[PDB]
Amino acid sequence: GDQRFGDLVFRQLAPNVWQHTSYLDMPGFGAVASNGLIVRDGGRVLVVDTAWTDDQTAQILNWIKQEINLPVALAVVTHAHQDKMGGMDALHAAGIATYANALSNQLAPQEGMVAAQHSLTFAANGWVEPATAPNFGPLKVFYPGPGHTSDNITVGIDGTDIAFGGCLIKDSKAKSLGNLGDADTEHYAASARAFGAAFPKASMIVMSHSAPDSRAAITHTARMADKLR
Ligand SMILES: C[C@@H](O)[C@@H](C(=O)O)[C@H]1C[C@H](SCCNC=N)C(C(=O)O)=N1
Ligand SMILES: [Zn+2]
Ligand SMILES: [Zn+2]
Repeated sequence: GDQRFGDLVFRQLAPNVWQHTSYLDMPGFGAVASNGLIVRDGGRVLVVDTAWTDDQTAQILNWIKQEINLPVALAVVTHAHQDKMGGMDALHAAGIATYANALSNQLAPQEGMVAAQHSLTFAANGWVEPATAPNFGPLKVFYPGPGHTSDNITVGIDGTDIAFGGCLIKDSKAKSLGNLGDADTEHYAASARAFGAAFPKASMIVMSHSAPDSRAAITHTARMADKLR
């Protein structure tokens, strides 16, 4: 049930939730997929993560216009890497309010990214401070601790079986944890398990670079990270 729209792919995961997928050719290595989410919440649409580029992210907004036909109220991006924040200009051009971890926004210029318009901050237990995430509807944002990057955050979709681990979680068939260039290998395992504990009701785990998996993806990722300590 994958729908193609331009160079992007869209898959419905639940009555009010879709996965968006965009690709970037990396020289010598080929096209890399990156996933994010689109959530219908009453009379508005919420987006998790941009596509790799501005042009691709504009196509997400175009797809939303056609298939859902409701205004995009806000977007949350899960850390300061190109696959998650590469298309920020397309959102700001459309007047969509954007949110990121304060640390992601602090890092964005160093990473060549455009910072989100707004900053999220987090309690010592990892849950977002409600004052920084107003009107997020079903999006429950959790900072699990450093892992894939120092700033990585995760999102559960309230009222569904779905939680989004971003680039922190790999699927149960994954060989490696991928890019460890920016990673915290000491705390990764604990951060992956913290994401699992934060969303115990989630049975469908969506991640950046694999099709949705079961909760086994969290545990398998944690046990791979265990060996990096
Ligand atoms: C380019 C960056 O956005 C990078 C990142 O988020 O750090 C992307 C691409 C690699 S894909 C490598 C996975 N390899 C699997 N065989 C990756 C990942 O492994 O999570 N994320
Ligand atoms: Zn990343
Ligand atoms: Zn990634």
